[PDB]
Amino acid sequence: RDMPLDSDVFRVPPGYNAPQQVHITQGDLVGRAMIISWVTMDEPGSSAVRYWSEKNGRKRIAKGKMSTYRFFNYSSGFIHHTTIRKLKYNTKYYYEVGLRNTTRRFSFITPPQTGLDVPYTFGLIGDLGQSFDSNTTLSHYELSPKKGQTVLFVGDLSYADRYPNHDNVRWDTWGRFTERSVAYQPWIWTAGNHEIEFAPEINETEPFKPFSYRYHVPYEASQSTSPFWYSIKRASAHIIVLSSYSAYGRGTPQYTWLKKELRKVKRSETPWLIVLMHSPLYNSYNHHFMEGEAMRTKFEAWFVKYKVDVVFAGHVHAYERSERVSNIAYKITNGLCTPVKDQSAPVYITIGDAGNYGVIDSNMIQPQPEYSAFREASFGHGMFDIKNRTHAHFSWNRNQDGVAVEADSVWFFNRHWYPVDDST
Amino acid sequence: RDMPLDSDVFRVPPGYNAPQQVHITQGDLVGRAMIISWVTMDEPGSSAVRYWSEKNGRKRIAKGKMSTYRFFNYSSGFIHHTTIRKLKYNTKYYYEVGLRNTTRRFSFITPPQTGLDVPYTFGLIGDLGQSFDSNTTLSHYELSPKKGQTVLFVGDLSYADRYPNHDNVRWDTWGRFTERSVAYQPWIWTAGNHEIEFAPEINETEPFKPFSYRYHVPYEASQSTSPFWYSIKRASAHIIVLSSYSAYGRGTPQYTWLKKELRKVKRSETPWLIVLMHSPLYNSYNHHFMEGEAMRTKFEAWFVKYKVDVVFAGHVHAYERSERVSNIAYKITNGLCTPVKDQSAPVYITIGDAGNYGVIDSNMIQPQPEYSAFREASFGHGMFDIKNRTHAHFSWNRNQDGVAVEADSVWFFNRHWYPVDDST
Ligand SMILES: *[C@@H]1O[C@H](CO)[C@@H](O)[C@H](O)[C@H]1NC(C)=O
Ligand SMILES: *[C@@H]1O[C@H](CO)[C@@H](O)[C@H](O)[C@H]1NC(C)=O
Ligand SMILES: *[C@@H]1O[C@H](CO)[C@@H](O)[C@H](O)[C@H]1NC(C)=O
Ligand SMILES: *[C@@H]1O[C@H](CO)[C@@H](O)[C@H](O)[C@H]1NC(C)=O
Ligand SMILES: *[C@@H]1O[C@H](CO)[C@@H](O)[C@H](O)[C@H]1NC(C)=O
Ligand SMILES: *[C@@H]1O[C@H](CO)[C@@H](O)[C@H](O)[C@H]1NC(C)=O
Ligand SMILES: *[C@H]1O[C@H](CO)[C@@H](O)[C@H](O)[C@H]1NC(C)=O
Ligand SMILES: *[C@H]1O[C@H](CO)[C@@H](O)[C@H](O)[C@H]1NC(C)=O
Ligand SMILES: [F-]
Ligand SMILES: [F-]
Ligand SMILES: [Fe+3]
Ligand SMILES: [Fe+3]
Ligand code: NA
Ligand code: NA
Ligand code: NA
Ligand code: NA
Ligand code: NA
Ligand code: NA
Ligand SMILES: [Zn+2]
Ligand SMILES: [Zn+2]
Repeated sequence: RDMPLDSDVFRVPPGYNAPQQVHITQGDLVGRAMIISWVTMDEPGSSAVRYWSEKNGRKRIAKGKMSTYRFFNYSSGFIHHTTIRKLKYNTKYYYEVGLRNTTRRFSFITPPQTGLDVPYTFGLIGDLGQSFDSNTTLSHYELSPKKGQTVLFVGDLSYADRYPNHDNVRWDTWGRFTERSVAYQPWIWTAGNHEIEFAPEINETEPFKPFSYRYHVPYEASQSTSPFWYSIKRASAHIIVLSSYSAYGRGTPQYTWLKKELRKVKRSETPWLIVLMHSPLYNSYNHHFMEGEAMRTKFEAWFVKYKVDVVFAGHVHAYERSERVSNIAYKITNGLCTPVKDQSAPVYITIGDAGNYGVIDSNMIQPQPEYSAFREASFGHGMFDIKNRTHAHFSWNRNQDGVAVEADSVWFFNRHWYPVDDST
Repeated sequence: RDMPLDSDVFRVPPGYNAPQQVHITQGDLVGRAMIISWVTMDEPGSSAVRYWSEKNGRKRIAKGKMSTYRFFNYSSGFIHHTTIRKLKYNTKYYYEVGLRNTTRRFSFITPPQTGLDVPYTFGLIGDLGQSFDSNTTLSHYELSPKKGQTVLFVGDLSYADRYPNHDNVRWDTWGRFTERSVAYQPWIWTAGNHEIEFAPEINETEPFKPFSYRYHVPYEASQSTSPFWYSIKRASAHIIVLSSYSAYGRGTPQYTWLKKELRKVKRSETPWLIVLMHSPLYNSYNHHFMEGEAMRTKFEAWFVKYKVDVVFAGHVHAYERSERVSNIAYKITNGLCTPVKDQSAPVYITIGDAGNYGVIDSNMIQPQPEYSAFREASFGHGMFDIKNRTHAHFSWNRNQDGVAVEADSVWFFNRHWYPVDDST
């Protein structure tokens, strides 16, 4: 089901050393920066990025860094990463890449300054891959009636690791394919199990190697010491990104960072507290059932204590929306091991149904558990539309439907500013 | 309670560039190799080690590597690691270090070839530290009527991380302190939370940095890609070392390694399957209560399926021995969350009461849970004395009793060669 190499979506842009696989993401904590990334295949080229606003058309230049890597018998092209800083809020900018030779121009609109009642619409995509279904999902995100301004990617990008020797060529195709979206609006990356790429058989033992080279994140901005876990603030949301396949035992770097980070969250500045992770803590599907238990025992109580609004995960190739529940009262022998309704707990949503390599997870645990509000084995994507400090409307759009149809939609009542029961 | 710097046990060996902090560990998979480690403070010196059999007085030389590191404003002396290989079984060997200038001689006895009924006695020490209690525990072990032939260290070594800026000098003192034992018999290293040393405040973001530089392990011998988890075979035991503070999520390096390692175990060759980890999966004490839950969800079922004989851990500053139980039938809503008797399960023992910095954990969950067979808050060490392929004798010696007293002692009946109920 994977799209052939000659497909139009994997078309290489014309012109000598023409920049390709162009993508961007927030480059600082508050939204005044952006990391611009792209690859050149003919030669190193320049890492300089020329930019300017639509209004204050003063053209400026930012220098970046170039790098390369090798996997098996695969050798990458020239990967460029450049950060544009001190940008003005809510203003459109134009940026050009490939100044040395063939130049290409794109644009993006910085988010508005963070604040209590700042509206913003987040796209939710997980386990995209590069199958025909992946193309449909992405198209639906773009043609969505509601204008998505940033994508929160829950993990599992290209699925190159399914090819022989993980044929990283499939990483480059994925970059050209998603360019039509990521180059114009930021995607906040989460690391999934397909990015680990631990392959001892072929002497490739550095976890997340290809992914980490191709996709950078502003982790130092939140005092994290690893790109696999970090935080950013955008508009009225505080987004926390975690790594399911990194150490999370007590005292470990990720564990320690998260504990301190939850303490720095200010619901007065960013009322919507969102958490991303690849593997779902709540999942009633057969596939990967209970794989989220470990991390759950570790962080669930914290999510409840700090009343996180939502937790988005992927991994399971389907869709699921839980009720607000918790299972934090277990003590080995007290028998309290059943999830109970907890209005202080976040809703857990799994949206790893963007397409992957074309397979869907339909085998579900039966009967549907009480903690599971809604579930369905269809390809699709989601949208978290923040209206204000009290309301956020989440909707799920299926690939079999019209780009404007919402097979499932719910209103989120902020755990901090609107303590009302938003159950369905 | 930590012993003062001028303590006799921290004395520095005389002579220019005299080798100090000498220690050894198995250097291969089966026991025909040994890693010799030591530090020189006055100058780099030579990494060559001269060794010879007590029988075959032929003196040979093994070349090694030297390294150094810095923590904060601390600069280490010169660290040497040299592996002596192709040794003969069950034979006494003499080795000398510091050949360049001041030389020091020591010895060790290679274990006998691996076999079904090969007897061997392993000492168990966890969370030693360097307080006076630490000195007492080490004394008892050296004076044990039953001589220990190899120590299985279950994590938390020097506790230097408790000093300002983790004053790494406390790593050097611990090195001299433990020498009187580790330089003659190998100690099998397990990494605990005090080795993590994650200190972002002073730009020390590399987990296990000091520990990984000072203590090496033959991790590649078992095809592991990290020194924090590995396996070795000694006599009639197959030992698996795990990292409580490394990633263990499905698909991670450690997770994958263990899954395959277990498949390579051969009970027809090494009948005793022993697992070491720092954080206990079963712990009825208040301190660190339920910290091992995450790893348990991940590996408990594997331990039961492969019928591990024993699992040793530390972390809790006390002693505990559990019944053979398993808590692997939980499915979120089926209500099966109570540990039950399971003869396929290993016994879980907490033995992190070697002394640490002089504090003991006496507060425990009341009443004592069914899964807990024996628990007591006293400083001490354990002894796992393997007799045959079918019998092994474990004993716990407290620091307040005579060196040959056994406050707790039980016979272990091999899960593969003598599966009889050994409850207490
Ligand atoms: C890597 O090896 C495969 C076959 O093992 C081969 O088809 C492929 O072309 C090699 N990669 C390159 C581009 O050298
Ligand atoms: C492409 O750009 C590089 C930038 O240094 C330059 O050296 C090279 O001459 C250019 N190629 C041509 C001749 O078009
Ligand atoms: C992918 O979808 C886009 C937009 O709908 C379309 O233009 C393109 O032809 C599709 N490519 C493939 C290979 O289906
Ligand atoms: C937030 O927006 C919703 C519209 O979706 C509206 O009904 C609600 O009254 C607003 N709440 C506040 C705090 O103004
Ligand atoms: C290291 O720095 C500390 C202050 O943080 C100071 O008290 C100590 O004397 C210094 N020691 C060394 C090794 O210079
Ligand atoms: C000490 O040994 C080193 C290592 O070979 C040598 O370079 C140096 O000259 C020696 N000095 C003394 C005091 O023996
Ligand atoms: C502890 O170690 C041995 C115990 O036999 C003894 O020789 C030594 O003096 C003691 N050291 C300290 C400082 O307690
Ligand atoms: C080993 O010794 C124990 C106790 O002496 C005995 O009960 C057991 O049967 C023996 N096992 C073998 C295989 O010799
Ligand atoms: F997946
Ligand atoms: F500890
Ligand atoms: Fe996936
Ligand atoms: Fe300890
Ligand atoms: Na799978
Ligand atoms: Na699977
Ligand atoms: Na998968
Ligand atoms: Na504590
Ligand atoms: Na503590
Ligand atoms: Na501790
Ligand atoms: Zn996944
Ligand atoms: Zn510990």
